Amino acid sequence: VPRMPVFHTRTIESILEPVAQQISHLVIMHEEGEVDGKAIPDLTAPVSAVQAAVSNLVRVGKETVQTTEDQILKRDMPPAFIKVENACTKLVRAAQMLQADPYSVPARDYLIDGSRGILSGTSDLLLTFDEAEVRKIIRVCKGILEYLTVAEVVETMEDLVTYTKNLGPGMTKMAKMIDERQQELTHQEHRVMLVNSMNTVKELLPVLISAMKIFVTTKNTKSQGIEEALKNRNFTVEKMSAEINEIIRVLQLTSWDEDAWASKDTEAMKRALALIDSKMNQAKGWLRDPNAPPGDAGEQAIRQILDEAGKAGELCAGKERREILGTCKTLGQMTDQLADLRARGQGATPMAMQKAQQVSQGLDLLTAKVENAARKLEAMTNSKQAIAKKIDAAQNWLADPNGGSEGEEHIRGIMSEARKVAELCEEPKERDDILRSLGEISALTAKLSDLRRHGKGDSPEARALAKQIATSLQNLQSKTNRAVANTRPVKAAVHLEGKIEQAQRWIDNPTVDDRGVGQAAIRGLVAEGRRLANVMMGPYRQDLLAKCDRVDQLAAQLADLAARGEGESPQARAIAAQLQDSLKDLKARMQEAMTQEVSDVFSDTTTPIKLLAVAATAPSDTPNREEVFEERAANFENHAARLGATAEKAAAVGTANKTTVEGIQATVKSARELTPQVVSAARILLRNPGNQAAYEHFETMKNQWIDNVEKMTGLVDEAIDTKSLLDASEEAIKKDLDKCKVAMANMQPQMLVAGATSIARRANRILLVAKREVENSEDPKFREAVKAASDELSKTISPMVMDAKAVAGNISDPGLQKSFLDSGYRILGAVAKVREAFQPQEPDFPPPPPDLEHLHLTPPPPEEKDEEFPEQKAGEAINQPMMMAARQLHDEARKWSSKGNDIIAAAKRMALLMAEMSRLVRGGSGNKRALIQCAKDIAKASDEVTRLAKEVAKQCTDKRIRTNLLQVCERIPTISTQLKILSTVKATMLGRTNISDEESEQATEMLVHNAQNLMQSVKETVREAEAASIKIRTDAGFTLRWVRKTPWY
Repeated sequence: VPRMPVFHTRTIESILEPVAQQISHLVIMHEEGEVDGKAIPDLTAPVSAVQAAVSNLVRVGKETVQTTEDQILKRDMPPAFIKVENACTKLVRAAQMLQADPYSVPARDYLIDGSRGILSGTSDLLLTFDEAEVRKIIRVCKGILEYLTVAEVVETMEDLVTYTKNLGPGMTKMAKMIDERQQELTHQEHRVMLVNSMNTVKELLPVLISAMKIFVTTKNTKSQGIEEALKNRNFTVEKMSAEINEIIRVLQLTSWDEDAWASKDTEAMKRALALIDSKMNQAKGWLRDPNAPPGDAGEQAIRQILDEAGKAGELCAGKERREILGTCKTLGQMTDQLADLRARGQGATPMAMQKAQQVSQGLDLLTAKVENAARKLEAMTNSKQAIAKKIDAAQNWLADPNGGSEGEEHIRGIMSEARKVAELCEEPKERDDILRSLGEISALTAKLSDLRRHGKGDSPEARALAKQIATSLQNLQSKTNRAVANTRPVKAAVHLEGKIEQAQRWIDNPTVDDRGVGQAAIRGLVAEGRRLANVMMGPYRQDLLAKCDRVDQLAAQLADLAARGEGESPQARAIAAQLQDSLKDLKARMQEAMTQEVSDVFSDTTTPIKLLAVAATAPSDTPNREEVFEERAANFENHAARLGATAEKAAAVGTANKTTVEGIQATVKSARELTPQVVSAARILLRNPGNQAAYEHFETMKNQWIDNVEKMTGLVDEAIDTKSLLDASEEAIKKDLDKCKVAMANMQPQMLVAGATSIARRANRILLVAKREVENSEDPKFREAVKAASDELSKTISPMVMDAKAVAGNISDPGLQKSFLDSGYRILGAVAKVREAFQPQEPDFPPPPPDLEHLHLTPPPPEEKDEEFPEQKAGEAINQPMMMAARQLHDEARKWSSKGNDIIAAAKRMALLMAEMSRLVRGGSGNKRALIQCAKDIAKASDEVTRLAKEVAKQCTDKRIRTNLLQVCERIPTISTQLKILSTVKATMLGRTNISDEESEQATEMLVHNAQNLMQSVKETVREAEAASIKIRTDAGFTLRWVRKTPWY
């Protein structure tokens, strides 16, 4: 064994960095001898630099084993002191033997083996320190989980002040321990998970204190809301403990998070199940009354459930999945069959009644098929995570602690999570492997447990079975994680811009055989089609579903066509000009449909919250005390879910990049969980008015909710770009005013307030849209124009409240209609002034000037430069997705010109190097010097990109894209230095000296995932750099040349 060279911290970044530089000298001069110049000079000098850093490190560790009391430190530090102090001598011995004879051939095996021991050994030593460092935090977090468990056990005010007095100092120490950690990590995304997870611990601290204030007031003076009180603390203590466990999950990370996928897709099931339950009332309603009309708020509701369940299914399973989408088409055709015969014939016959009842029977059964899938997918995560937590502590039992009292809870405790994964995982076949591997372990554990109570243990039979278990425990553990992974992961699709490129790769180029899903991007677009169609009406449905159907037709024109081998030929050239321009017009209609969808939905933002306050805030009931409030709270949920839903919609359909889409998501997730807690708070705190908590704690939960909804509208506009947004809101205010202008004499009571309600929150919301762009950009001139038309908006909004509110009790015409329509077009003009603000105020559009070059009667330089790269140069052995990443970078880079833009140059070079490197991973067997220099060129080449990426950002004047550029390129230096070290590790490897086939294949997969992160990260930096060069202000430091490439140049 050898599990991993880890580069995850800053302390560990600067020690492994220089160490690979040391062995680098030793590695190139090694191969040099074999080919022609057998010349291995005084190796004492370079070996003195190595010993320098290695000695400083073993001194700290030897002192640690005599002072820390942790035994895992005791069983893992010696091994770290082992290959390090042994391998350092091995190479030191070649310094002395090659001194006499520089040709010692057996010493060449001594040189490559000791060099692998510098990396193996130094790594292992730095992880043993870091693992204990984390354990300090893990023990403290475990301490938090235990104290929350005793939360509901506390009953009195006196005991609450004591509880706050112990959980307060404890939360403040976990605060500081988390702060030390992120400041030290290397992976920018792990810092984002830690900060976000703690931020939720912080928003949950109010909620905890306010839930214990309700429990005391409810135990001394008990009111109808005793049940709900237990429920408010329960939503806090569960969410709090779920965040603590997540934090502990992040803290033990080396590569990236596979488990992240699991709990995120589990979260997708959650918000899909809530959307479905919100419209199951409209679903049954339509099926009940034989002919309670069509396609209106009825048919649309049932078809919406089948689309939302359709999403669940595609991220569900394999055979189980074929039943979810299988039951969607069976209930899909059946629900529309009742929409054909009952809408046309309109005849409620014995069949139409028994068929519509077989549709609802299935709709609820399909609710149970998605629910059981959500129970499992979540239960598969929870069972896996609790194992990883107990594996390291339970391992301190199998390795000879002759006297394991409660260590019995580790195996058996872990064994429990084993059979859970058996039943929870379908596909009865690997379920059987889980149970047979469980029962053979179960017998082996019974052998030792019997021997423990009788004595023995320190004997040849007791030890052979003690080691036989530990080895078959990791085989049961890998089979357990092969239960969650082998079975049901369909991978990556988050945002549109990436999905467009993901599908553009497999389509425009038969570069097939990497089973991720660009073909599920196609599937992703079909999904974004169905949902956007069912929440809208007639004409739109025809044009939108035209695109969707044509996308499947032209895309399938590849599945069966060029899969056998046709096309770059006229067939592929035909789908490439139509599929490429179809998705262009598909996303265009999707975003134009969303833009209008987000204008009409988020208008109000704030209607429910107030309507809940006049109820319990407003006692002295004349109508039905409850009934009125209870149906008003039903209007708060129904509309809150409508905002929630509308929100991820825009999340998965706009320009939100990799970080904004995941934001909106978690925004809606906390929001949907808090939506019931808002209504639940009103119950207890508005049944009995007058209490102190009645308006205190009710206002506290209200605020915590608006805190998520304020941030909602924020993340939402960072995706559907202002310019377009304003159009949909513009035309929609105009048509909502004209509806009030015609309603002007006839029906007026509240048809005028409704018209005064729209312009109210509509124009006030455009004032928010503007105030954001202003604080989101410098640009002195632009900042003025926008604030200029913003001042003409407010000066119009006020007078429109007065003019139209006096028309309530309507007077003549020369006073009502002419006064509010003179101020009415004052709105359409102040708003049109805001529009001119966003459209380039620099020289207008009269520049058509043709050059009519007439001559009769009787040049350009750039021409020379740009490279290309091979396909099928040398690779028929194993995995070359490294070349697939190299082609992803070049295909984007070549789009632009090279001169006057070293960023573009450096990037093209970075793909060429990555190509060479993809050929040196299988062959080589002597090409070690070349692999070393290859990663030194990409490292220096990435230093160029990062230098100029930092500069471009400094000159751009649009905070959003500025911080998004800096961030996406800020992880380039760390990712490139990680490629230098991981390249020197493979340098010494790919040999014949005790070639561990798993260690050479493991170093390959880390040099591959580390090369994927890099080529994908520079690709992104180029696009974000080009966008940043659009807004460069009058005094701009500098501007690079950005021009596209055709036969022009």
